[PDB]
Amino acid sequence: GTRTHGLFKRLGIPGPTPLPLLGNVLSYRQGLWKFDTECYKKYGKMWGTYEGQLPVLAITDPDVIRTVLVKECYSVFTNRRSLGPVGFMKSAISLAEDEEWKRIRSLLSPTFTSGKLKEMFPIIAQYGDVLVRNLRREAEKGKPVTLKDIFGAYSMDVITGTSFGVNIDSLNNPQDPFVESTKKFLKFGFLDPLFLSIILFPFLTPVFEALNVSLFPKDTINFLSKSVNRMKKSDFLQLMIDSQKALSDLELAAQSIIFIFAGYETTSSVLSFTLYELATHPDVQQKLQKEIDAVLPNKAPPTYDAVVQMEYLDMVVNETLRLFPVAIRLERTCKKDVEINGVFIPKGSMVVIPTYALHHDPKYWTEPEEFRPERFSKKKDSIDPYIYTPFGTGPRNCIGMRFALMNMKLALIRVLQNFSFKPCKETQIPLKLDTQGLLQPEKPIVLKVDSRD
Ligand code: HEM
Repeated sequence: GTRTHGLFKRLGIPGPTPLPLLGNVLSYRQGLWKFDTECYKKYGKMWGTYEGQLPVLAITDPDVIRTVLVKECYSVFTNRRSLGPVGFMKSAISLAEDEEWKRIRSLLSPTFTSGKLKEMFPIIAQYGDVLVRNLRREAEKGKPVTLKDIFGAYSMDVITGTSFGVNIDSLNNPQDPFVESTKKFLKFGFLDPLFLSIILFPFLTPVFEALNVSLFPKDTINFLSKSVNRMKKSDFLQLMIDSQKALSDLELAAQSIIFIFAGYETTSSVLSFTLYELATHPDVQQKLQKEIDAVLPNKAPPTYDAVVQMEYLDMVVNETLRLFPVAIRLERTCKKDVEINGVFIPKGSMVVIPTYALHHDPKYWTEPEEFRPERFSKKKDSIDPYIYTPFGTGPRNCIGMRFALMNMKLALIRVLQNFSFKPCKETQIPLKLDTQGLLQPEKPIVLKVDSRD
């Protein structure tokens, strides 16, 4: 297993020497965020690695990133990582490819406009009541609060409510079938010999597909797919039903499932990261509460234009996503041979935009390890959209981005209206990141939560 391991050597592209069969995969064990940053430091603008035999080209030049993510998205860099064994979930928008992706993305676009988001605002804001009640019971407990329990439950509640209109109280119904099924999405493929064998030996994917082996939790997929069909007999779901070029009843089920998959852990982790930064920066937290109280005096309920016009809240969310871009990197496959900034790259190679590394780059951000929301003041020069990519850029960016920001802002408004967050002896400071999957802390974020009354 070395046939491709001379590619970058031959092209002159720097990078860490791969091992036979494994490639550079052993360097993932410290975390992809750490590997990308150390490679950037060591090799510069562009470096090559191998996932088994698969060549991987990382690029950090904003102009080359623009060509990959926008200019040649339809012609060359249309799809992400080559598809693992996923069964009918291949129809999910995030896993679909080429013409099928273009159609599905186009059918779902009316669902994610800013106009539809303004309509669904009351359906989203209503989950703030449960959130505050849950956190109150934990705050009035006089003990540190494990944030991920509170905000994981909120993240699940909102994405499921906006999906199906079912108001589950995740935190208070641990044995609800929706709750237990969805939690299987956490730690997606952690140390699983199946995921690793797929990465090293991508030719095994059609074998596992033929055996009904899926990277997803089968029992979760089946429950959610069957749950979708029974409700159609009797919302994101309602928008897709009305749109029925057709969106088949299996394609529609794939979207319902993938929205929950994409929005659940991401929103939860970012929320918890945000409150860590506010607990460790009281002055930021107090400035934000000052702005919230000036817009919504006497804990007034949030409205749409009030959320959109909170500048410092927007800066705080953006600075949190700079420090903690939970997807770590963007990935595209060369569906044919392509020249990328003078480099001839073979068909099937992967191109990586190392979001985390570029977000912590001292060449673009002064004091890059510091939490400074003022970076995102609209008075300052615009932020290069190819350096700052927590949601990606171009035709294949995060379709739920607007919704995810709105959800997180509504959560942060309601808890900060009622509570203050400070560290305790059990708080890990500095926070250390995990080494697997989406960005999350090595130890669960715990904080002291005090009510403002
Ligand atoms: C803070 C929370 C979230 C973060 C950080 C996030 C981040 C991302 C990122 C980085 C991508 C990859 C885009 C690219 O490759 O350029 C992505 C894709 C996607 N996200 Fe999100 N996302 C979040 C919440 C959501 C939510 C709530 C939804 C669903 C409503 C969602 C649905 C998707 C979908 C469907 C894609 C695939 C897009 C496609 O291939 O057409 N995300 N997200």
